[PDB]
Amino acid sequence: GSDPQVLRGSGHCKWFNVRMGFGFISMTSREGSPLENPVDVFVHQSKLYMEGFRSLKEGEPVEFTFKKSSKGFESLRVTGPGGNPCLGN
DNA sequence: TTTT
Repeated sequence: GSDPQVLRGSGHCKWFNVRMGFGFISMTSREGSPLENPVDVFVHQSKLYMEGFRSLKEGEPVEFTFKKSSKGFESLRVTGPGGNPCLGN
């Protein structure tokens, strides 16, 4: 019934490195409110909603769930706008 | 699997 640290956010891919299997999202809104200061959120390839090889393209818009982690923040599931598949490279 |  509860998972209180899990929040919803939106933004765009800051960078993504397919050799390393991760990148960052620049989060520009959370919990339905735009942010005065964008926040980087780590994104691992395993979290990307899409078929085939998983990546994010620099600048593509994303919606996601995330949670604070030991090293920063962590994306938990990442989609395009409206829950459609991410585009990637 | 935490910086670009």
